[PDB]
Amino acid sequence: PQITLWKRPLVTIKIGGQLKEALLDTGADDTVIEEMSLPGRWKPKMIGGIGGFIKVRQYDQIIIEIAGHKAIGTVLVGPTPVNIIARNLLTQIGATLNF
Amino acid sequence: PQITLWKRPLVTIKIGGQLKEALLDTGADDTVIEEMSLPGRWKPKMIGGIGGFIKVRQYDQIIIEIAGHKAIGTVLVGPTPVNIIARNLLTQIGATLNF
Ligand SMILES: O=C1N(Cc2ccc(CO)cc2)[C@H](Cc2ccccc2)[C@H](O)[C@@H](O)[C@@H](Cc2ccccc2)N1Cc1ccc(CO)cc1
Repeated sequence: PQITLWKRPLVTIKIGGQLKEALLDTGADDTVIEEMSLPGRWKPKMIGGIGGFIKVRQYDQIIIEIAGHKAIGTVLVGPTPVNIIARNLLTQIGATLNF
Repeated sequence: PQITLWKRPLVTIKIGGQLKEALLDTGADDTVIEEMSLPGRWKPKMIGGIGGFIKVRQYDQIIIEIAGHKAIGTVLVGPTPVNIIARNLLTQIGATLNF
């Protein structure tokens, strides 16, 4: 689809079989999700935002459906008010910005 | 243009006669710019992201030229580590997400 920005660009995602709401965010590099259980090992990762840096958990090759499109890639787990789908997965489902 | 997301969508802007680099971010509500002077009245505001909250000055009716596209609206000024062009001005320039 085409998504205007008068409202937050919120979509449904499916992960570990659960439907969740998420934000499409072109300012973030790697997807970040609220605490949940994910399979396999994780690795530490530093992410910087508006207030500074934080430590989160990095999981690789996680399967996720975004607005009905299939993606597999890195998901970070850490403290956020909402799930953030970032450039890493937005590129996999062919999203681009247009103006 | 059409902006792919293989890399940070960085664009050149002009604000208060100054040229700057800024990030186009569909995930933010309000535009945030690194400390600078702007004319007019302003009110205090707190904004919060990954890493915490920061104090900003909120200026209204500020004009910004974004990659050659003029736009007007609210600009938050404060110690952000990156300039962020948010939905309040992305809508004005007609930007959409497409996939
Ligand atoms: O920290 C924010 N990151 C940081 C960030 C960086 C890296 C990752 C994963 O790689 C994820 C998130 C982005 C903007 C930004 C880019 C570069 C440097 C600093 C900031 C994001 O793109 C924006 O959506 C919100 C995401 C956010 C939303 C709420 C709570 C936590 C996370 N922010 C915070 C923000 C809040 C208000 C406004 C003004 O409305 C602007 C920014």
